Amino acid sequence: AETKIVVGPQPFSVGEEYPWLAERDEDGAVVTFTGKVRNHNLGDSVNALTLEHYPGMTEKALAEIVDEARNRWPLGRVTVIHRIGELWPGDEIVFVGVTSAHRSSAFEAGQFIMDYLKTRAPFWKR
Amino acid sequence: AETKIVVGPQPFSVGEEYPWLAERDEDGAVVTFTGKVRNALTLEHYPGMTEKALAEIVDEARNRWPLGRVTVIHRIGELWPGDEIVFVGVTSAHRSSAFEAGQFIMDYLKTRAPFWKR
Ligand code: NA
Repeated sequence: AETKIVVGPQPFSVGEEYPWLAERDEDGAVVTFTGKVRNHNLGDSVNALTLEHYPGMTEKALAEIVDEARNRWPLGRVTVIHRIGELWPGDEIVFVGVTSAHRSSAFEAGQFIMDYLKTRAPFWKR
Repeated sequence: AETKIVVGPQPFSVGEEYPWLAERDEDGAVVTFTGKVRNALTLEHYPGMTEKALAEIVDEARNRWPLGRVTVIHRIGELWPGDEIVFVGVTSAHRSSAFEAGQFIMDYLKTRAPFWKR
């Protein structure tokens, strides 16, 4: 069961990520989450969200969240992508994909990974 | 917000369905589920009534959670291992809303919807 972890400034495309994620026949249940910049992430009028990461450490922390999810649920392929840089309301900034034999596992793991990425993975906002 | 409901034998592509599901800025959280076939399973449905039933299950979801766009697609006909047979796409501005609604639609679609094996 492969894991893909990428962090960078470029737009990602779910259509380009999904086929790898869902490739394996034994991965019968496929869950994705895409998170975009909200208008509440700003709240005032529109200036940009600027996100920075810590090269190496951010990806490590993401890797460790996925490992932890794999200790709790029987997961197949997992992808975690996080965009950084200057971002605006409506931009796709995070993608988590998880597979499993059971849908419950995929749903619960997908949520676990997002929850922990939001509270543990080191990013700096401004 | 709009609801897309499709039932038919044709393959779907998540990459083709996703941009519509995810178009609106207010729809800042996008959850999808895809179920695959785990010889030739033939899946049948109740023409008319199952589409109506999918529409009803989504409407009930909208009563419980603040959703934006939603897509439910289910395949019928001949199907083989590894074929993607069901796609449920739910959006919200809020993660727990979209995850709970996605799960609610799937549960009711695996225990109550009128699809069956021939
Ligand atoms: Na967008």
